Amino acid sequence: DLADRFAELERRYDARLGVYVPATGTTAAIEYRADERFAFCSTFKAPLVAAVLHQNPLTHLDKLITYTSDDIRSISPVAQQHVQTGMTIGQLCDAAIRYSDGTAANLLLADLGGPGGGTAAFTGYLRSLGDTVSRLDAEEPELNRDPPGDERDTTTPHAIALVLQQLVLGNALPPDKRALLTDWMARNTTGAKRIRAGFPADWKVIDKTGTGDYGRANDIAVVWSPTGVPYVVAVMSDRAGGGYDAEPREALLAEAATCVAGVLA
Ligand SMILES: *C(=O)[C@@H]([C@@H]1N=C(C(=O)O)[C@@H](S[C@@H]2CN[C@H](C(=O)N(C)C)C2)[C@@H]1C)[C@@H](C)O
Repeated sequence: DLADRFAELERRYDARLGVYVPATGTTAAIEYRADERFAFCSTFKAPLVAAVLHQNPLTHLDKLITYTSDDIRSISPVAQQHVQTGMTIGQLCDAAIRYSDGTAANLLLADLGGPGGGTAAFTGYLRSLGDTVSRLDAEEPELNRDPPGDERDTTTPHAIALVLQQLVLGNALPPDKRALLTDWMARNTTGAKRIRAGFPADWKVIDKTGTGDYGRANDIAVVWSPTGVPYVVAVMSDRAGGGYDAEPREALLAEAATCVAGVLA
Protein backbone atom coordinates (compact mmCIF):
# COMPACT_ATOMS: atom_id res chain seq x y z
CA ASP A 1 0.00 0.00 0.00
CA LEU A 2 1.79 3.10 -1.30
CA ALA A 3 0.07 5.61 0.96
CA ASP A 4 1.11 3.61 4.04
CA ARG A 5 4.68 3.40 2.73
CA PHE A 6 4.82 7.16 2.08
CA ALA A 7 3.42 7.90 5.57
CA GLU A 8 6.14 5.60 7.03
CA LEU A 9 8.80 7.67 5.21
CA GLU A 10 7.34 10.88 6.61
CA ARG A 11 7.69 9.52 10.14
CA ARG A 12 11.24 8.22 9.41
CA TYR A 13 12.52 11.56 8.14
CA ASP A 14 10.27 13.86 10.26
CA ALA A 15 9.19 15.19 6.90
CA ARG A 16 6.26 16.21 4.74
CA LEU A 17 6.37 14.32 1.40
CA GLY A 18 4.51 15.00 -1.85
CA VAL A 19 4.48 12.63 -4.81
CA TYR A 20 2.78 12.78 -8.20
CA VAL A 21 2.97 10.53 -11.26
CA PRO A 22 0.42 11.40 -14.01
CA ALA A 23 -1.90 8.65 -15.24
CA THR A 24 -0.90 6.86 -18.45
CA GLY A 25 -2.33 4.32 -20.65
CA THR A 26 -2.63 1.69 -18.19
CA THR A 27 -1.45 3.20 -14.92
CA ALA A 28 -3.55 5.21 -12.53
CA ALA A 29 -2.10 8.50 -11.28
CA ILE A 30 0.06 8.05 -8.18
CA GLU A 31 -0.63 10.84 -5.72
CA TYR A 32 0.38 11.62 -2.15
CA ARG A 33 -0.14 15.17 -0.82
CA ALA A 34 -0.01 15.92 -4.54
CA ASP A 35 -2.06 19.11 -4.34
CA GLU A 36 -0.25 20.52 -1.31
CA ARG A 37 2.08 23.44 -1.97
CA PHE A 38 5.86 22.88 -1.69
CA ALA A 39 8.66 25.39 -2.39
CA PHE A 40 9.94 25.13 -5.99
CA CYS A 41 13.45 25.67 -4.80
CA SER A 42 15.82 25.12 -8.04
CA THR A 43 13.05 22.81 -9.79
CA PHE A 44 11.78 26.06 -11.42
CA LYS A 45 14.96 26.14 -13.55
CA ALA A 46 13.59 23.42 -15.85
CA PRO A 47 10.53 25.42 -16.93
CA LEU A 48 12.70 28.61 -16.86
CA VAL A 49 14.99 27.19 -19.54
CA ALA A 50 11.89 26.11 -21.52
CA ALA A 51 10.54 29.71 -21.22
CA VAL A 52 13.80 31.21 -22.47
CA LEU A 53 14.06 28.65 -25.33
CA HIS A 54 10.45 29.25 -26.35
CA GLN A 55 10.78 33.04 -26.25
CA ASN A 56 13.76 33.31 -28.61
CA PRO A 57 15.28 32.03 -31.83
CA LEU A 58 17.42 29.02 -31.19
CA THR A 59 20.58 31.03 -31.92
CA HIS A 60 19.88 33.30 -28.91
CA LEU A 61 21.82 30.49 -27.17
CA ASP A 62 24.95 32.04 -28.64
CA LYS A 63 24.45 35.48 -27.08
CA LEU A 64 27.18 36.31 -24.54
CA ILE A 65 25.95 37.51 -21.13
CA THR A 66 28.36 39.39 -18.89
CA TYR A 67 28.02 39.73 -15.11
CA THR A 68 30.06 40.77 -12.10
CA SER A 69 30.87 40.22 -8.42
CA ASP A 70 27.58 41.62 -7.15
CA ASP A 71 25.62 39.14 -9.33
CA ILE A 72 26.96 36.14 -7.41
CA ARG A 73 24.51 35.81 -4.52
CA SER A 74 23.79 32.06 -4.26
CA ILE A 75 25.40 28.66 -4.98
CA SER A 76 26.80 29.07 -8.52
CA PRO A 77 29.36 26.33 -9.28
CA VAL A 78 29.74 27.30 -12.95
CA ALA A 79 29.03 31.03 -12.98
CA GLN A 80 31.66 31.62 -10.29
CA GLN A 81 34.32 30.08 -12.67
CA HIS A 82 33.23 32.13 -15.55
CA VAL A 83 32.63 35.61 -14.16
CA GLN A 84 35.75 37.05 -15.77
CA THR A 85 34.77 35.99 -19.30
CA GLY A 86 30.92 35.95 -19.34
CA MET A 87 28.66 33.04 -20.32
CA THR A 88 26.43 32.52 -23.33
CA ILE A 89 22.68 31.92 -22.85
CA GLY A 90 23.36 28.26 -23.84
CA GLN A 91 26.05 28.01 -21.14
CA LEU A 92 23.66 29.58 -18.62
CA CYS A 93 20.87 27.09 -19.46
CA ASP A 94 23.41 24.23 -19.16
CA ALA A 95 24.66 25.42 -15.75
CA ALA A 96 21.16 26.21 -14.39
CA ILE A 97 19.93 22.68 -15.17
CA ARG A 98 23.06 20.50 -14.80
CA TYR A 99 24.75 22.18 -11.78
CA SER A 100 21.64 23.97 -10.49
CA ASP A 101 23.58 27.23 -10.79
CA GLY A 102 21.79 30.10 -8.99
CA THR A 103 23.50 33.00 -10.76
CA ALA A 104 22.67 31.33 -14.11
CA ALA A 105 19.00 31.19 -13.10
CA ASN A 106 19.00 34.83 -12.02
CA LEU A 107 20.55 35.86 -15.35
CA LEU A 108 18.03 33.73 -17.26
CA LEU A 109 15.17 35.36 -15.33
CA ALA A 110 16.61 38.78 -16.33
CA ASP A 111 16.81 37.60 -19.96
CA LEU A 112 13.15 36.63 -19.90
CA GLY A 113 12.61 40.13 -18.49
CA GLY A 114 9.58 42.10 -17.36
CA PRO A 115 8.35 42.87 -13.79
CA GLY A 116 9.86 41.21 -10.70
CA GLY A 117 13.16 40.63 -12.56
CA GLY A 118 11.51 38.03 -14.80
CA THR A 119 9.47 36.22 -12.12
CA ALA A 120 6.17 37.55 -13.48
CA ALA A 121 6.97 36.36 -17.07
CA PHE A 122 8.13 33.03 -15.64
CA THR A 123 4.78 32.64 -13.86
CA GLY A 124 3.05 33.76 -17.10
CA TYR A 125 4.84 30.97 -18.96
CA LEU A 126 3.42 28.39 -16.49
CA ARG A 127 -0.06 29.89 -16.89
CA SER A 128 0.24 29.37 -20.70
CA LEU A 129 0.74 25.68 -19.97
CA GLY A 130 -2.49 25.59 -17.95
CA ASP A 131 -0.81 25.71 -14.53
CA THR A 132 -3.02 28.04 -12.46
CA VAL A 133 -1.35 26.94 -9.18
CA SER A 134 2.40 27.62 -9.22
CA ARG A 135 3.97 31.03 -8.62
CA LEU A 136 7.46 32.48 -8.58
CA ASP A 137 7.89 35.71 -6.63
CA ALA A 138 11.62 36.15 -5.95
CA GLU A 139 14.94 35.27 -7.49
CA GLU A 140 17.94 33.53 -5.87
CA PRO A 141 18.60 33.25 -2.98
CA GLU A 142 15.28 34.59 -1.60
CA LEU A 143 13.01 32.12 -3.43
CA ASN A 144 14.29 29.23 -1.19
CA ARG A 145 13.61 31.01 2.08
CA ASP A 146 9.85 31.46 2.38
CA PRO A 147 8.54 30.04 5.67
CA PRO A 148 6.71 26.66 5.69
CA GLY A 149 3.11 27.20 4.47
CA ASP A 150 3.84 30.52 2.72
CA GLU A 151 2.55 30.34 -0.87
CA ARG A 152 5.27 32.49 -2.37
CA ASP A 153 7.61 30.55 -4.71
CA THR A 154 5.57 27.34 -4.55
CA THR A 155 4.24 24.69 -6.85
CA THR A 156 2.61 21.31 -6.13
CA PRO A 157 3.81 17.85 -7.17
CA HIS A 158 0.66 17.67 -9.35
CA ALA A 159 1.15 21.09 -11.04
CA ILE A 160 4.85 20.64 -11.77
CA ALA A 161 4.41 17.06 -13.09
CA LEU A 162 1.82 18.29 -15.61
CA VAL A 163 4.14 21.16 -16.63
CA LEU A 164 7.13 18.83 -17.07
CA GLN A 165 5.01 16.33 -18.99
CA GLN A 166 4.10 19.04 -21.53
CA LEU A 167 7.69 20.26 -21.84
CA VAL A 168 9.42 16.88 -22.35
CA LEU A 169 6.73 14.50 -23.62
CA GLY A 170 4.17 16.93 -25.03
CA ASN A 171 4.25 19.70 -27.59
CA ALA A 172 4.90 22.79 -25.41
CA LEU A 173 8.20 23.22 -27.28
CA PRO A 174 9.14 22.56 -30.93
CA PRO A 175 11.20 19.35 -31.27
CA ASP A 176 14.55 21.13 -31.53
CA LYS A 177 14.03 23.16 -28.35
CA ARG A 178 12.44 20.13 -26.63
CA ALA A 179 15.58 18.09 -27.36
CA LEU A 180 17.84 20.79 -25.85
CA LEU A 181 15.85 20.77 -22.60
CA THR A 182 15.63 16.95 -22.46
CA ASP A 183 19.40 16.57 -23.09
CA TRP A 184 20.35 19.05 -20.36
CA MET A 185 18.10 17.22 -17.87
CA ALA A 186 19.51 13.89 -19.15
CA ARG A 187 23.02 15.14 -18.32
CA ASN A 188 22.13 16.51 -14.88
CA THR A 189 24.93 16.05 -12.31
CA THR A 190 22.98 16.79 -9.13
CA GLY A 191 20.38 13.97 -9.10
CA ALA A 192 22.22 10.67 -8.55
CA LYS A 193 20.88 10.19 -4.99
CA ARG A 194 17.27 11.09 -5.70
CA ILE A 195 14.77 9.76 -8.23
CA ARG A 196 17.70 8.14 -10.13
CA ALA A 197 18.56 6.07 -7.04
CA GLY A 198 15.04 4.57 -6.94
CA PHE A 199 14.86 3.27 -10.51
CA PRO A 200 16.82 0.31 -11.93
CA ALA A 201 19.80 1.09 -14.17
CA ASP A 202 18.01 -0.04 -17.36
CA TRP A 203 15.45 2.77 -16.90
CA LYS A 204 16.47 6.12 -18.43
CA VAL A 205 16.17 9.03 -16.00
CA ILE A 206 16.39 12.78 -16.67
CA ASP A 207 15.73 15.24 -13.84
CA LYS A 208 16.07 18.64 -12.13
CA THR A 209 16.63 18.80 -8.34
CA GLY A 210 15.77 21.45 -5.76
CA THR A 211 17.21 21.91 -2.27
CA GLY A 212 16.42 24.64 0.26
CA ASP A 213 15.90 25.79 3.80
CA TYR A 214 13.62 24.00 6.27
CA GLY A 215 15.00 20.68 5.02
CA ARG A 216 13.64 21.11 1.48
CA ALA A 217 14.61 18.45 -1.05
CA ASN A 218 12.83 18.03 -4.38
CA ASP A 219 13.33 16.19 -7.64
CA ILE A 220 11.29 16.26 -10.85
CA ALA A 221 12.05 13.62 -13.48
CA VAL A 222 10.94 11.94 -16.67
CA VAL A 223 11.78 8.25 -16.67
CA TRP A 224 11.55 5.70 -19.45
CA SER A 225 11.09 1.98 -18.91
CA PRO A 226 13.53 -0.41 -20.66
CA THR A 227 10.84 -0.64 -23.41
CA GLY A 228 10.55 3.14 -23.86
CA VAL A 229 7.35 3.79 -21.88
CA PRO A 230 7.67 7.24 -20.23
CA TYR A 231 6.37 8.40 -16.83
CA VAL A 232 6.71 11.79 -15.10
CA VAL A 233 7.74 11.64 -11.45
CA ALA A 234 7.57 14.64 -9.10
CA VAL A 235 8.75 14.18 -5.53
CA MET A 236 8.90 17.12 -3.09
CA SER A 237 9.72 17.27 0.63
CA ASP A 238 10.47 19.48 3.60
CA ARG A 239 11.34 18.93 7.24
CA ALA A 240 9.82 22.12 8.68
CA GLY A 241 9.83 20.49 12.12
CA GLY A 242 13.61 21.11 12.29
CA GLY A 243 13.27 24.83 11.54
CA TYR A 244 15.25 26.88 8.99
CA ASP A 245 18.45 24.86 9.39
CA ALA A 246 16.81 21.42 9.11
CA GLU A 247 19.01 19.22 6.88
CA PRO A 248 17.56 18.28 3.49
CA ARG A 249 17.49 14.48 3.25
CA GLU A 250 17.92 13.06 -0.28
CA ALA A 251 17.47 9.55 1.05
CA LEU A 252 13.76 10.29 1.53
CA LEU A 253 13.45 11.01 -2.20
CA ALA A 254 15.42 7.85 -3.13
CA GLU A 255 13.08 5.75 -0.96
CA ALA A 256 9.89 7.39 -2.26
CA ALA A 257 11.22 6.89 -5.84
CA THR A 258 12.00 3.20 -5.05
CA CYS A 259 8.36 2.79 -3.97
CA VAL A 260 7.12 4.45 -7.16
CA ALA A 261 9.48 2.35 -9.32
CA GLY A 262 8.01 -0.80 -7.74
CA VAL A 263 4.50 0.14 -8.85
CA LEU A 264 5.63 1.13 -12.36
CA ALA A 265 7.79 -1.97 -13.04
C1 LIG B 1 18.14 25.12 -5.92
O1 LIG B 1 17.39 24.32 -5.34
C2 LIG B 1 19.37 25.74 -5.21
C3 LIG B 1 20.64 24.95 -5.62
N1 LIG B 1 20.10 23.69 -6.15
C4 LIG B 1 20.69 22.64 -5.60
C5 LIG B 1 20.24 21.25 -5.96
O2 LIG B 1 19.32 21.16 -6.78
O3 LIG B 1 20.82 20.29 -5.45
C6 LIG B 1 21.84 23.04 -4.69
S1 LIG B 1 23.39 23.07 -5.70
C7 LIG B 1 23.87 21.33 -6.05
C8 LIG B 1 23.96 20.45 -4.80
N2 LIG B 1 25.19 20.94 -4.17
C9 LIG B 1 26.16 21.02 -5.28
C10 LIG B 1 27.24 22.15 -5.11
O4 LIG B 1 28.09 22.26 -6.00
N3 LIG B 1 27.24 22.96 -4.01
C11 LIG B 1 26.24 22.83 -2.94
C12 LIG B 1 28.16 23.92 -3.86
C13 LIG B 1 25.31 21.26 -6.56
C14 LIG B 1 21.50 24.50 -4.40
C15 LIG B 1 20.80 24.63 -3.03
C16 LIG B 1 19.48 27.25 -5.48
C17 LIG B 1 20.54 27.89 -4.57
O5 LIG B 1 19.72 27.57 -6.88
